[PDB]
Amino acid sequence: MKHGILVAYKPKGPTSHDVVDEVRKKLKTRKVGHGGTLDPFACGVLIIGVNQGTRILEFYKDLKKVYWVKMRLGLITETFDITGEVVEERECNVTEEEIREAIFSFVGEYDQVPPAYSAKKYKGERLYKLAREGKIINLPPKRVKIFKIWDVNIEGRDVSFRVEVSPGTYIRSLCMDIGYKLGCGATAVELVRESVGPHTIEESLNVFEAAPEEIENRIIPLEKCLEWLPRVVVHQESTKMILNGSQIHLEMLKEWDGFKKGEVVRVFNEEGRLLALAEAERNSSFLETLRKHERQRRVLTLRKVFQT
Ligand SMILES: [Mg+2]
Repeated sequence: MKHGILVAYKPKGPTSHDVVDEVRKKLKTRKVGHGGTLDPFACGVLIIGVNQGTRILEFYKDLKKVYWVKMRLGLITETFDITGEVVEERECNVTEEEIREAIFSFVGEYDQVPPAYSAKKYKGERLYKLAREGKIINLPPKRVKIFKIWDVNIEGRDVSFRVEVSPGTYIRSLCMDIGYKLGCGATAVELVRESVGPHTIEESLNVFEAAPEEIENRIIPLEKCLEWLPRVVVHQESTKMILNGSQIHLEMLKEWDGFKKGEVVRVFNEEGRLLALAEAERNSSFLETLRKHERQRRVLTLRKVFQT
């Protein structure tokens, strides 16, 4: 039984659940999951958890995401994307300097709301305006972070660029907001998630067109997951008691990696096996002080044990 993370590529068309169903179908395993959905009209990286590997999906959903988008100026649909019913089409005639100025104006954080806008009375603009101001109660705004925007390319009414954003941010919403800044609305016509954390689309695999062996042989084992995050290794001998309960104490450790208090670290054994994930009860620099003193207290508190 393999345990790990699978870097899948979702083609434009199918839903994220469809991808999980395909993987589930070919692997014939016991557990398959996903983290951080991708709209049907978009394509790109979709993290897939397999068996015990699903237990660490939350960490992947926290990673940053990088998208490459293409929006049409002067077009407004119901869903804010081409697959949406055209509800309005204004006229745009702004300069490339006005566009760029608007685009790069969103770098930072701004509280956005889900894509609404209807063609009905008291539901088009005005509603969008109020929601945005945090005045509508059924549409609470969310605080998002637009880390950086680059590779902007203005070709007529259509413009494209790349953005590194925090999870939970709607790319469709970002376009529309930019579209209103210019004063003529905008709609997403193309969307590709190029990366999630260090996992890239070039690295991804199309499970739909992949043979079972391919998919299986392509999972990243737990030992290789969560590459970032400090790693501490405990003497082999402590493998069993850790796999059961048992917190980790000073004398049980063999190799640090440097960590702060509340930080989370990966617990390996001498054989290279990932035993668990734990939270640091102490600093790290303070360990030398716990030693030098016959004091051997708890140093790491068990968070997730991988009883594989
Ligand atoms: Mg689901």
